[PDB]
Amino acid sequence: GSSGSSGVIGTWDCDTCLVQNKPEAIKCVACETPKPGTCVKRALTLT
Ligand SMILES: [Zn+2]
Repeated sequence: GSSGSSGVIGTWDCDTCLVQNKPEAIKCVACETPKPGTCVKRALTLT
């Protein structure tokens, strides 16, 4: 919400290789790095 919002888009931009990966892939394809954020935001109630 405020103080920095999380990309509300689908695909996520990697940090190591900085490659474009689908929101379905749990990990990257180039560097094969595990997506950050252990907890799933979904947990909370949608708008
Ligand atoms: Zn990567």
